Amino acid sequence: PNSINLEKAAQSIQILAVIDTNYIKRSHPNPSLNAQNPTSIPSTALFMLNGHAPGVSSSEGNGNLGLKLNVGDKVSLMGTSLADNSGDAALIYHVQQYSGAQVFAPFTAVTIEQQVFQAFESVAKSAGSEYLATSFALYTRSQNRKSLFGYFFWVWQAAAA
Amino acid sequence: INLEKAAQSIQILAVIDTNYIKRSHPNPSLNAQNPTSIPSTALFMLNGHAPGVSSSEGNGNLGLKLNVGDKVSLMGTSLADNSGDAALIYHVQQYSGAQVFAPFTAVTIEQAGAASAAETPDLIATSQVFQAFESVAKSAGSEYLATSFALYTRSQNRKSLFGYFFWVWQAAAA
Amino acid sequence: SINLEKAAQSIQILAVIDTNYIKRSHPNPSLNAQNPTSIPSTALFMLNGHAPGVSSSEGNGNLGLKLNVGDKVSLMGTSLADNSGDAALIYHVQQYSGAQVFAPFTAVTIEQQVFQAFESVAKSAGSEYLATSFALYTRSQNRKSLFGYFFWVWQAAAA
Amino acid sequence: AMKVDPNSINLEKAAQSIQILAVIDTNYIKRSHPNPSLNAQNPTSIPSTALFMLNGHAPGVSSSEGNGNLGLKLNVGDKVSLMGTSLADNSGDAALIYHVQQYSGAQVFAPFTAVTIEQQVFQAFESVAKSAGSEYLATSFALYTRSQNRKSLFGYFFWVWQAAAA
Amino acid sequence: SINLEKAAQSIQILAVIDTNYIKRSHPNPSLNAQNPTSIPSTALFMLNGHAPGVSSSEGNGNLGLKLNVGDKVSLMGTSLADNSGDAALIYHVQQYSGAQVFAPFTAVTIEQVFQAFESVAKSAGSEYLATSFALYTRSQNRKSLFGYFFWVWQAAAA
Amino acid sequence: INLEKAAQSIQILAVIDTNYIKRSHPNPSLNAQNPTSIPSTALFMLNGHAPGVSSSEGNGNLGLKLNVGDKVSLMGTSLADNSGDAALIYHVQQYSGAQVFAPFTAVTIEQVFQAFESVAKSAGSEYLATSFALYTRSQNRKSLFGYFFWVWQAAAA
Repeated sequence: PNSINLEKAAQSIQILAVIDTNYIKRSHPNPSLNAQNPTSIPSTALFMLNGHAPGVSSSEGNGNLGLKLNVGDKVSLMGTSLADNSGDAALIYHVQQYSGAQVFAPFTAVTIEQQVFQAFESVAKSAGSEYLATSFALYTRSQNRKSLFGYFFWVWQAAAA
Repeated sequence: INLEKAAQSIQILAVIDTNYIKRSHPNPSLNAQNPTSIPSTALFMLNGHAPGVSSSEGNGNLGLKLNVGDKVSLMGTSLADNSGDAALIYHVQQYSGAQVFAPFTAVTIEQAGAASAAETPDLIATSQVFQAFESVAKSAGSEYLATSFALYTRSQNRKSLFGYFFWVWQAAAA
Repeated sequence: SINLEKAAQSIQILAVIDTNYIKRSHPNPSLNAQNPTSIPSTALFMLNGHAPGVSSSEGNGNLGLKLNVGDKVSLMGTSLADNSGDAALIYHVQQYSGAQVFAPFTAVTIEQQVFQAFESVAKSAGSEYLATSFALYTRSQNRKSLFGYFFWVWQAAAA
Repeated sequence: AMKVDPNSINLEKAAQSIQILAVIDTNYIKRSHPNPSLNAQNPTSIPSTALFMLNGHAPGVSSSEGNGNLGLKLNVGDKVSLMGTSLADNSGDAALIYHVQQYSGAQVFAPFTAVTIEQQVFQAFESVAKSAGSEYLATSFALYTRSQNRKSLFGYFFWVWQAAAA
Repeated sequence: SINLEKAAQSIQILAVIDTNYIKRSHPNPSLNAQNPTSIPSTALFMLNGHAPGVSSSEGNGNLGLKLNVGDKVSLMGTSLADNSGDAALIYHVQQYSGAQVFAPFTAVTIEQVFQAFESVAKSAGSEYLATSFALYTRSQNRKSLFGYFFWVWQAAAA
Repeated sequence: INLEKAAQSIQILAVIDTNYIKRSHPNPSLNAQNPTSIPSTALFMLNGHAPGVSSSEGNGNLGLKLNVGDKVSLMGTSLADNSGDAALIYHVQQYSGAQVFAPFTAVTIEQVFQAFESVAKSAGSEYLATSFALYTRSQNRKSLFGYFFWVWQAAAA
């Protein structure tokens, strides 16, 4: 009973934010064109997903995520549209603390080329609850050419133990 | 990056299945200082959306998560919107946990007069005084709140006390 | 042979509308009641009382109501602040898709302050999507003003 | 007291184009299905818990958002367009759909058509909900791994999801 | 020409009944097994194992099972303390509303003695099923009838 | 004003999909001191309703929120109620977070069952690991398939 050992390792968790760009376009017709002042959108406009691991849980689907993980766990966030950034493109450019404890280290952008991808990576360094704000640019495409629609952010919630 | 974080004002509605209560609690307390416990299964709680605010929409427990600073305003009604049986909140208090919310304040709201005829479909039938219970999140952590309400039944164009009841719900602030 | 005593249920349905969300996302809506503005089910919440053989996705704007053939329903609508500031008032319910599970809805007035409910009975088996139209008023200086006319589409099935 | 005619409330119902994204937890599949099929006409079954499905909102459209089974409810006349990706958006491992077919129930959907979308090349699998009823669909996909930047086929898999139209 | 090798699935379903909630909310229940007292689906949870083309609302007392025509089901019931204290024992399953998706159920005895209620989805459509059970309380190393109850749950086959 | 708040006794049932485990983890630990990790996806956790208690009913992770002072009693079983294959909990211990719960005690209930009981004695959030043995029904005998653990989440206020 005091001889049961449990292998306990740091997890590496992939998170994908899936954004309903059509919905956003419809509900925010005149958004910010300043990336330093992004337009707040509600969490109803997107979906967040993550892979399972021991000690990790979430409200899968919810744009809020409600992630609970272990101190020590690494996270990697990417964003895309419902058509996987094939038409409109939703492209995250920053992740920052919004409320609560500094659970996560400052996020680092990492590029992955081949199509260029970008993930935003951190580690749960402290126990607590934290709300994160993630900013993204939304582009449309017309003559097979991207054009900026606006800059937006949403807030999501995480906790580590 | 400027996010312009500001204190939100969240409206919360508790919708109580009064028929269910009356069937499951046929002999409840008639002393308002000693309300009858009901499960959160007997009601539903809803709240409006805001950045950094989430909940278990529909569940009587709510599971509200919001920002220190956010204001909340709580009202209660029945599944028939207090048109027959009425469920009327008279108190909110801390049940467990940190005092995340300030003690609540009852505020009286007078319903507006009607819109002009040009603005009202004839298809609509439309005096009420309402009460809401306001607070603000002021400390980080987790709190369980007890909300006590009077259940009145409609007898013949007249209300009669059925009983006093309370449920517990859960909230947290960051 | 066991006797369950199945009989018709009477289900109360409450639609709770996030009027502040609507006003923000549909700033120039329809002012024609014969032509309401579509809103997504994310902008409201639907609730119903429990009963034998009735289920739903409680709190979802779509409801996904599953009930018995023979069951009565009574629908009402209000805002998150219980129509005390902004007000959301149902004025019509109609078939949008699917089978004619429900009889045509009929408005009922309920006296003292004045309320209205929209009632029907599930007379056939199958799946039906229903559109509910409502007027949204804002309140300014103890007076109401029309903001716009909207509709949402919800889903129901009877067995 | 403005007259509203209850018999001409017009909702302007139109067919919706629903975009659906399947997000596959490829790391889970590799661990839990270490000996998959390498024959694409005989893909290996995976549980709907291995993946998430998401769809855009529209009137009369609903789903269990996030769930791999979807439980999609839509209008007869609507068009679905399905794409597939991993949790890392196919940047490392990649999950690529190659077929969608009827698995059980009514023929709600016409046979799906693969459509190319260009200016990376992207493919979506599209169909119109042509009849009322309930159908379960099987979607087959290839999972390719990258180890040390070497891309190879890991296996062919399929999951089943559910949809209904009225 | 893709072969899915579709096969009939055998789904295990477990109904877990919150017997304390029931006892406190139904002080005078039916004592006649032919007239069981209806309980709300909020009073229990239903669980099932996963399989291709099988889904449910996992944990909800109504279940919302969607399965394939040809799939078999086996239902068992137990309390939150696995029938070690209060016991919930199913004794019948029957059609409440809807189509005859499932054949009449067969009680099967398993050996320390359990009973399962088995059937097969023989027809496409939507069915509501009523499951009746006996709730017994544990007194002093002794079990006594508290009452007879049923709940209604929902299933569909395609 | 007076709510007569009472300490609650919460029964928790873990229902393990033994067929899923067998398929997913064909070569598990045969050493009970060193159980094999499984995803909370392979099981379901449920608990009784009570004031101040909530959970994500069904999820293998539970996400239980209860009150300091509340007792928990945990039992485990298969989707066939341990009538064929059997899943039998033999240990519960802290995995992560605050020590919200006292050490768990096994209690025998008399055909013979075992429960694992604790009380929430401090406020905070704790992850717990629960270990169990999975046995398969040979004919009318039991054979050991493997030892496993899953991780679930609880919080007290």
